Amino acid sequence: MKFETQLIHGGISEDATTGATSVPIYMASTFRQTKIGQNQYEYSRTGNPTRAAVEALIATLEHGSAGFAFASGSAAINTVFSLFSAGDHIIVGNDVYGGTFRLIDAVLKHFGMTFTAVDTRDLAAVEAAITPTTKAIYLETPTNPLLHITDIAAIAKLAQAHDLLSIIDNTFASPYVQKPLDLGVDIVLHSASAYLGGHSDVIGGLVVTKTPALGEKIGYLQNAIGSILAPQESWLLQRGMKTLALRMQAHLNNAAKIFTYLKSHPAVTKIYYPGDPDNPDFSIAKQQMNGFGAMISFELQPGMNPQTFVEHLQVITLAESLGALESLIEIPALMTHGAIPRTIRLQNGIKDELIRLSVGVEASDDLLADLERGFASIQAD
Amino acid sequence: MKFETQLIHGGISEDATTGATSVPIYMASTFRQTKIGQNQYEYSRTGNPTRAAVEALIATLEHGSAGFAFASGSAAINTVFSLFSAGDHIIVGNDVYGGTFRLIDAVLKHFGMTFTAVDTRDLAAVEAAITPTTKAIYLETPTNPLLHITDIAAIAKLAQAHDLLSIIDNTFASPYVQKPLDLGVDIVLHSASAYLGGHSDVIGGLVVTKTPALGEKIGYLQNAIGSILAPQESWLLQRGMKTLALRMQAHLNNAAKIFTYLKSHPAVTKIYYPGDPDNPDFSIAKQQMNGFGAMISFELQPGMNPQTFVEHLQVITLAESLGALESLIEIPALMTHGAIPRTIRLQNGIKDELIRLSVGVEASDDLLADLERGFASIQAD
Amino acid sequence: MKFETQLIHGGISEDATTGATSVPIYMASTFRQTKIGQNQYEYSRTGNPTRAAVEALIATLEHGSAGFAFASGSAAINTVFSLFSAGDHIIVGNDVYGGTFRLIDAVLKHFGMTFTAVDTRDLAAVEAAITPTTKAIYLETPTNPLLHITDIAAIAKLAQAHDLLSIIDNTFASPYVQKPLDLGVDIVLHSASAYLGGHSDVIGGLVVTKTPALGEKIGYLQNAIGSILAPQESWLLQRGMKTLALRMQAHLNNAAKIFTYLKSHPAVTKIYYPGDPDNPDFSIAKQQMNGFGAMISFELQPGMNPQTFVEHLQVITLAESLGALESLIEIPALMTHGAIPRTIRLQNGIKDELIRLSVGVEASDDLLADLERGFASIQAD
Amino acid sequence: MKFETQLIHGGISEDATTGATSVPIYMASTFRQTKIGQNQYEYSRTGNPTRAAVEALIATLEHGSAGFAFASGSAAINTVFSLFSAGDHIIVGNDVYGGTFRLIDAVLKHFGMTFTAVDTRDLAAVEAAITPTTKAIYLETPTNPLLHITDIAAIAKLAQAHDLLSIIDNTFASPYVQKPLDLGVDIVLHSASAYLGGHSDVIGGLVVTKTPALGEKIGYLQNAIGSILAPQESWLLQRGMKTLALRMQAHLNNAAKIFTYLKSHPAVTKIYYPGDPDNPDFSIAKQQMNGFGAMISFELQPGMNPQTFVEHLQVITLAESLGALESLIEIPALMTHGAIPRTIRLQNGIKDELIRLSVGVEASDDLLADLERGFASIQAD
Ligand SMILES: Cc1ncc(COP(=O)(O)O)c(/C=N/[C@@H](CO)C(=O)O)c1O
Ligand SMILES: Cc1ncc(COP(=O)(O)O)c(/C=N/[C@@H](CO)C(=O)O)c1O
Ligand SMILES: Cc1ncc(COP(=O)(O)O)c(/C=N/[C@@H](CO)C(=O)O)c1O
Ligand SMILES: Cc1ncc(COP(=O)(O)O)c(/C=N/[C@@H](CO)C(=O)O)c1O
Repeated sequence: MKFETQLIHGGISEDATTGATSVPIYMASTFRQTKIGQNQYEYSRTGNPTRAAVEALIATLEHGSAGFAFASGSAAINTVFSLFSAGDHIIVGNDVYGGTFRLIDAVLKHFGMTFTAVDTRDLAAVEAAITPTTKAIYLETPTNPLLHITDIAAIAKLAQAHDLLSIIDNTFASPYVQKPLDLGVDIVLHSASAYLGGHSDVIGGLVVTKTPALGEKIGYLQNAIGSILAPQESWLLQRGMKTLALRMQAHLNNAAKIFTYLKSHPAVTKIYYPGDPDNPDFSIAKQQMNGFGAMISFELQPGMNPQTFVEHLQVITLAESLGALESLIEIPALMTHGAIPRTIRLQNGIKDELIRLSVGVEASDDLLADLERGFASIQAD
Repeated sequence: MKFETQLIHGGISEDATTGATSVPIYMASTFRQTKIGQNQYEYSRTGNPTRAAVEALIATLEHGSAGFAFASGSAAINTVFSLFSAGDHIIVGNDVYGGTFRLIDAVLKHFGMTFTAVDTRDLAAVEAAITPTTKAIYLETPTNPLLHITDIAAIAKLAQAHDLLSIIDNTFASPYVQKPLDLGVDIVLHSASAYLGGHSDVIGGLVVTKTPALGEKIGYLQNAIGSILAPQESWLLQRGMKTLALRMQAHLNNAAKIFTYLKSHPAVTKIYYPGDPDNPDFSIAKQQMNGFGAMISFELQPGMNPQTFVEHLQVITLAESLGALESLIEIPALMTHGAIPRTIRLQNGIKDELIRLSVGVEASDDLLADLERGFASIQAD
Repeated sequence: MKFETQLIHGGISEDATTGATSVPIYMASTFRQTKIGQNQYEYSRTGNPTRAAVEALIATLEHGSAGFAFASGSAAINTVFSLFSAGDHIIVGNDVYGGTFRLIDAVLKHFGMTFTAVDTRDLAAVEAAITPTTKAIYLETPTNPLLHITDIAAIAKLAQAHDLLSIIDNTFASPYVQKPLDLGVDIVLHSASAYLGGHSDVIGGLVVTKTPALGEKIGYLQNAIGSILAPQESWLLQRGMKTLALRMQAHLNNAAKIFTYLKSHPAVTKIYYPGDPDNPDFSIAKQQMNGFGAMISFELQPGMNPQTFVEHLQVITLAESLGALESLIEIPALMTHGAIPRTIRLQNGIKDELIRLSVGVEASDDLLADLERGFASIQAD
Repeated sequence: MKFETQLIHGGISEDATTGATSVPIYMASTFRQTKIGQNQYEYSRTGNPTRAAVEALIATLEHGSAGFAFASGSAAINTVFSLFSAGDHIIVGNDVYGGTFRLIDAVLKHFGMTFTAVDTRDLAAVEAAITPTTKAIYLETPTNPLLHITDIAAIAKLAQAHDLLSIIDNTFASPYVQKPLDLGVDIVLHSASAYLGGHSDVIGGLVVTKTPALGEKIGYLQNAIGSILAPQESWLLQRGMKTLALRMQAHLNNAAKIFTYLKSHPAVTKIYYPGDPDNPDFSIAKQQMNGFGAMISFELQPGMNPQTFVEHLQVITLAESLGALESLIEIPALMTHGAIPRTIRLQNGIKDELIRLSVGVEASDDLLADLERGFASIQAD
């Protein structure tokens, strides 16, 4: 079936017993067994029909064999790194979500894991960073918040040639835009809190593995650590995923128009956007991404107050998060990336004045009218 | 106010703005800020009114400074142990939940943490286990499934004398029965999937710390690892907790009667129960526990089949989990503790014939009649 | 099985397919049919597993044939009265909930139904009100808010002798106190928003009938009018219902003490309470009720301001509704019964000075202490 | 703001106090009052923040003054008809949903209301039916299931000239397609179970009045009869509504392709579709509808078994209901319209073999392949 049909009917989308057109929400913590060990479900944390349903869906969408739903994107990441042990070495991208930087520095390094940050746009630099004790490569593409694009297929071949896990954080793209397991990657994960839920009303994470052997290891850690996605939220997450494609098209059309409009403003000095033809990422972006994503970051002229700008928007919402129906806007350095020290932020290209815009699905004319309220307030229209 | 009043009115139990006699379920993933950094709430994972309310309530019930709600009891444990680093040594009780055994051996030991199992009923053995790298003592009391009682106040003073964190799993008792923070312990935690929820319909974990400094450390890990309790399920947990005292009184009266009845039966060779006066635990049980719990384990004569016994009950339910309104029953070696290898199980007192019974709140007469069906099926009435 | 056991296991309390210890929440609106006319469920309004479970349970608890769940007690009453046609005449008790009065006067009378209000304590006056076009007798017992007791068995015999439907609103008592169908009544109904839900967090109605024929007519109207209880709230209602006996014991015990205490206060001139032995209803109360309920109304000395009294309570909550874990208090003339005109209020016994107290399950000591802050604020303790 | 922007941000879409980007779910049945009569909310049936939010939203979308949410479409209709009295006469269309027919015949006629069914496409017949006791005109447009289009503006002018209420069931269109209040109508109502919820997972109804005087009457009846939409489902409805415009566009695009495809199949003898240019309703549809709807009904050649056809579809689901993300199909005479007697069905144009297809948003190639499987099974490809 085609992708839009899989959103509506893929995974488990029905209750086989009743024919119900929605997967029932199994709040039950436990399950009566008639003879020990022959039940399909035993304990809600270990598995239950509602969570299994959204888990089957994301596996279908990402073209993986197994999916796993977690209480948050961060918990999904924490579980995946629980594959590694003291003395393992990991290669990480140098533009990541501030919370992933926090997990690495404040938790995983205490467990004896060691990390080297690399610009994964430079595959020479990636291969140079590989050591005999290296075990995996972890990167987001496009990145949070600079939207750097990494050649996934190239990273995956590099990874295969050295017996490394390749791990792609696919949050920003979504399986509608990018299916990294189709490019050789071992593990893909999402913060479902963004596009996959899409309604600004659910926190969760998703992991999909290509092979069943790696699925058995993730599933074992999922049950062992217990950072599971609750049944109500699993159900809400699936419901929102059903409109993923319809939402994404609106998202992407609106972003294309926002980019063009942002470039028509002299108040804007720099724009980060995978669809910029001047951007040297642009060719690998058009090859591996179905569209250019709905994130855009930009700087204003050095005299211009970003706080003043974002605080004078009226449709666009000043908030953390992204991928919601409503446009969200943020200053990474004061908000989602405050967890990264300022000196490190600035070495890796996150200026204190950078603005991150998650383009919603509102009417584009209303969005542009709103953005000009922001330019007007810094004398820049 | 008194405990029962606190269940209904404590923590946050009301919406201040409207007067709503229930805390609203905040499904929102994010919050509009009017200025950056002035919001009370910024991102659902970091905090939201709904999860905050149940966190406040368990903190009041346990007489602590701060509460923290997690996707499950296992996720609470995993977060607590992320306080520690590679090379840290931890003393654990030798009778723990099978999954806590699982997490320690399969995950925590890969992070460079080391562990020594000890009968925490023998305080000299505990002190003998303390090494220069030791960082904490972790134990359940009563234990799962043998219901061994440990002198909490003694363990705390031992831990304080050597700069250790004392961590008590209070799942089997609940704050109605046992308030470890009142006996000097540093951290108390729960699988909320038992008595606190009480209705067999929610998976969750709760952690309470005495001091605000330890609270800031748990809170930071909770946000950084992200195994939060979702909003809907936090609300459901708080709702169940409101009837904790009424449920607990009923649980406890049925368990008293179940204990008397199981001793009148010659088919039962051994009974594990804190209210047993033949138990050497009995004196400490009576001193630190308000009631003897509603868990009971027992063995049948070596001829008799426990699998047959449990499969012939019709009110008591054969399943995992405990602490629900419905009586639950289980064979640990085939179920909740099959994650511990057989050699270590029998070395530590868990025979394969052992039956664990979670005494519910049904009419006691309907419960004894049901147990008589199981005895009759192995010719032993 | 005994009542407490039925609460936990009666009606439908588990999912037969998986063994889930909770009935799953079927959010689906519709159900795939394989062959037309062969599905168990077709459309969620007509029926679904979640609502069916709570309907089955209340039917067990009330000793009836069929249960029906509505969006509120008002909607339940509206559907029951849709049994009747223009020209039909109904005898009603003269102390009914203000909203039942409003339905009758504002809606049902426009449908050509006619009504005589009668003190159903006086059976001779009930018989004198029976007319050639009379079809039914409808009353609450105990009444809202004067807690008048009517002889249920006698009213049924009277109704049977003239081919009338007898309808008892059982909200204040609950099946724990009073099972009207056991006394010959044709239809029993509840505002489940009170004791049955128990947690101040669900709006709902319930109807149970004795015979299947009357059940077919109520069910037909339920589906035709469509005032159904949604699945989420059906599941929440059933979960509340499981603790009904535990909660009721507590409610009843506190209300006993509250009554004793309110008689010791000279500021209280009059007390309405079915457990009052100076009450002429007391004997029939003791014969048809299992406990005297947990409502109490009372008046202060004419100088004393009831608004002052209730506004100075700190544990008792000033609000509408009743039957919650937490104590609620209210002034009917100003609140739940302001829908009745003041002249009709006074002729039927509801003074503007009247205070109605819904006794919760807080510790009785904290409740008596709270009540004396009320008395203190009008200089009367 | 534009329609697509109002979906995301109109009505009440935020929590004012916390800035939550989703309206909180107020499960509370009641609200503490500080001084009597000064609360914004007093009782959840009478109103609560969550239901108020979706009520504001639908009022904005339909360009009306006030919105009202009910437990189902049928309950919304039942409440609107409680505006009328015994002796009142109502004019109805002759093609209505089977349940509206049932409500009229089995309930409202018992209340002394009288009805005359009329082809509302024939304005002369409408005028001919107006009597001195007539008070309203009620019709769906498009109708269920023949999709008959009525000139709404003309019907409103007719009703204005005789001081009648015009009531339009707008379920099949959705406010994205059709806004009857902009054409002079007094009341618009929906079964929100269709396109508004959009996800096959909510039952509810909506009513919107143009004037505030009519709003006060509807609101008074809503509270008095109590057929409210519960808080959980109110919130789900609103979340579904947020994607209404994105879903509708996909709906309508698929329906145009399905219509073309069905017209090229000789097995199809008659098609009912508002966008058929040979349909005499085409011009009025083009003029008053923003698109032709996503419903299609059709008949096959007299030899061909419609049951065989629909039972061989694999993406299209045989089930009641409509307006869902997934395609639904149905045979009205055996299903949604079985409540109308067969003789009356055939008099008014519903043949026993009519098929009613609710076009979903699956990929159109997958839908066309699926329809082929149905035609193949009747030897008609
Ligand atoms: C690329 C990526 N991976 C993982 C996560 C973490 O996932 P949860 O938020 O725990 O669900 C995030 C979160 N980022 C949001 C929230 O701060 C934001 O930047 O605004 C992310 O952007
Ligand atoms: C003393 C203790 N601590 C932690 C946990 C782990 O808590 P979650 O299940 O993750 O909520 C449990 C679980 N025990 C149940 C579950 O199988 C059981 O044994 O039947 C426990 O008993
Ligand atoms: C004896 C009785 N029957 C029916 C109803 C109507 O029940 P819903 O509220 O529609 O569920 C009520 C409600 N009374 C509450 C609420 O005002 C109260 O008096 O405080 C009632 O007390
Ligand atoms: C034009 C119209 N108005 C009102 C209703 C009644 O609305 P609820 O179902 O009570 O929400 C319906 C329902 N019809 C659906 C379900 O049978 C169907 O035909 O498949 C309707 O189609």
